[PDB]
Amino acid sequence: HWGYGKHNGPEHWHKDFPIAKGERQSPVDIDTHTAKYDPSLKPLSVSYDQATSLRILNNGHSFQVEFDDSQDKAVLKGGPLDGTYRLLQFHFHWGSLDGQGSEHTVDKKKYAAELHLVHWNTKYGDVGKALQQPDGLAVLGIFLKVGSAKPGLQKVVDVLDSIKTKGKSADFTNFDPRGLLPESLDYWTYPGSLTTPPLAECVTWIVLKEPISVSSEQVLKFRKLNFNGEGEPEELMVDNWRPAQPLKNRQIKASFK
Ligand SMILES: COC(=O)c1cc(S(N)(=O)=O)c(SC2CCCCC2)cc1Cl
Ligand SMILES: [Zn+2]
Repeated sequence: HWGYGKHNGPEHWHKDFPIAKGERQSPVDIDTHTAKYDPSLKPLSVSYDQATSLRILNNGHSFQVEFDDSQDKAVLKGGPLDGTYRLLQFHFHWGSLDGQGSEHTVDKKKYAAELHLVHWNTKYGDVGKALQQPDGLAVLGIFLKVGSAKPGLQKVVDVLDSIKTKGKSADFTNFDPRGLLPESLDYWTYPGSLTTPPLAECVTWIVLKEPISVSSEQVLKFRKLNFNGEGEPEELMVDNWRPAQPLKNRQIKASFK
């Protein structure tokens, strides 16, 4: 029963998940002037050469490209991380209009959408155990702006009409997430949480500075998805983003400048 509407949206989540008002919630606004360059941070290692996408899916909140995470194929390491984090799935957050949609903001700027590639720390064995640890998950976040198309996104947009509705999936083998990355791996990082219930405070966030471009047609296909199942009053899947939360006692670190 939680979602993105007036009566079940982000302002209400704390009734079922009191950690919504915790000390390390996400997303946040990234004030770029205040983030400090940390010369001790390592370049991100994004090793996606052997990624096995299995499936794409309409979870009723967003859609997700899943991966086989039963072996170290697609992994994230370095940057702020200790150890190895296996890619589980990616999904997006986006707006009803191009001036909203991202979860993180940059100097209060909202982007049209935000891609999250979710990884879990292999030291904990499985994602359910990683959710219970302060360093269980690492989420790589990538902003999307509307301008030219992103050719590596097209295979995802073209299947969305087959998952219009919540609980639909389809094969999605051989999708290469390297196609969704911007040129630069410069990033901000801070300790936070899931941005959806249960809002567990288990995430090291790594937010890339460089957005990717997607076309207006591509994002229009995201906005044709539905939050409902096959069979209820139709409500378009838009504005499935949590606003920025209090930074509290946290420092955002920059990998550059
Ligand atoms: C609209 O947002 C979502 O649909 C969503 C958003 C998140 S986020 N923003 O990463 O907190 C997760 S993370 C989830 C992935 C499966 C393993 C446990 C954590 C999964 C989902 Cl499925
Ligand atoms: Zn997300």
